[PDB]
Amino acid sequence: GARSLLQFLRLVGQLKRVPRTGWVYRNVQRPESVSDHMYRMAVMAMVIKDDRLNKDRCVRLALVADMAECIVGDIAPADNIPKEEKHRREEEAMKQITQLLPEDLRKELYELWEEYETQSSAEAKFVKQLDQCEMILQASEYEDLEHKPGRLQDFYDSTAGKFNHPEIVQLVSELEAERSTNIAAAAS
Amino acid sequence: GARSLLQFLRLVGQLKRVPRTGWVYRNVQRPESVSDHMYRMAVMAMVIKDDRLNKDRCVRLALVADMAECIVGDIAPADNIPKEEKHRREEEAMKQITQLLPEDLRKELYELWEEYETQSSAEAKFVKQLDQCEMILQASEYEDLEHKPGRLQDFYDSTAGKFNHPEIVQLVSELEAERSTNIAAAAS
Ligand SMILES: [Mg+2]
Ligand SMILES: [Mg+2]
Ligand SMILES: [Mg+2]
Ligand SMILES: [Mg+2]
Ligand SMILES: [Mg+2]
Ligand SMILES: [Mg+2]
Ligand SMILES: [Mg+2]
Ligand SMILES: [Mg+2]
Ligand SMILES: [Mg+2]
Ligand SMILES: [Mg+2]
Repeated sequence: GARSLLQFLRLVGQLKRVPRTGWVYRNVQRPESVSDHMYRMAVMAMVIKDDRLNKDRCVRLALVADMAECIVGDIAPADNIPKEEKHRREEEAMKQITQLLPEDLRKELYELWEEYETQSSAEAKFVKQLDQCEMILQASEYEDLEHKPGRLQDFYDSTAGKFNHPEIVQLVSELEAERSTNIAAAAS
Repeated sequence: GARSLLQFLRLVGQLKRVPRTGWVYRNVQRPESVSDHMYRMAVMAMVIKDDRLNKDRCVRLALVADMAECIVGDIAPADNIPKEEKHRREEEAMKQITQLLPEDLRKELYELWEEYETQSSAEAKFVKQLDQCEMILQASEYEDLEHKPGRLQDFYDSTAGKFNHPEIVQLVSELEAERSTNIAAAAS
């Protein structure tokens, strides 16, 4: 609403200054931001084929997935925040965020978030897998940068059984194969 | 193409580690990444109304706009790279990047880039304004964080006359008004 839109964009801009917590807790130097994370998710929504999904909706879901974190921060499992409490803080943040927009936009964005957070669609479940896959890609990238192959194994373990999209699964298996030989190599 | 898609995503992931040069050259501490920049552009494509534009195309344009920088880096005017040379390096990078994708995706992304870089559509000119507006928003955000109002005036000056979209113009004028009084305030 001019002033309001500006305020909205300043809130979203805070995502640039939310470091992704899972890396912080592992002492990764200069960790990616939450917006870095969503950026690569959105691109993945563009380039990972699934001709059953509204891709346009997938992209938007990716750009809204973690948007609430501009206010709540990036909660990691090590924060031990109960599921219900995380949901509450997130809902409260999206309502602040989206009500700076006019009704049509407020509605569209709030429901975008609602769909991803509820995982109430095929698109949403796809984008969820993008999130997880982007995360383990990023873990291998930090292992490489650190020259400590295998150091971030806990991220890979955390995603056991969470991948069911055919295209994402072979991407993940390619990654893991490459990484496993990088690990066996460095052991000699 | 499994291995290729992975390679594509690793290239795009490099955008996380390209600091935006205009801030580096002004000694901004912990400057945003190029993907941070595109992230907020894409959101702006979603929330700044223009019911003459394919918004879906605008979002994608925003996500591809600076993608070539994962290879060429983020060139600033202070680098003094001739227009033609910048174009060449960019084209060469997109061709590397997009040919890791299958034909339909290679084509779609290459032409997305081609459209923004050529500014050959209304959508492209809109997204260009998003880029510039996002940039000056970010300059005010760094001025605030630094408690040095006005320090990044050169960014504002650099955008004189570049805004013609009605919604973006009042956003920009709101910003500048707010900033100008922040500046007059601090002077007392
Ligand atoms: Mg998250
Ligand atoms: Mg999170
Ligand atoms: Mg997050
Ligand atoms: Mg979280
Ligand atoms: Mg998370
Ligand atoms: Mg640029
Ligand atoms: Mg640039
Ligand atoms: Mg750039
Ligand atoms: Mg540039
Ligand atoms: Mg630039």
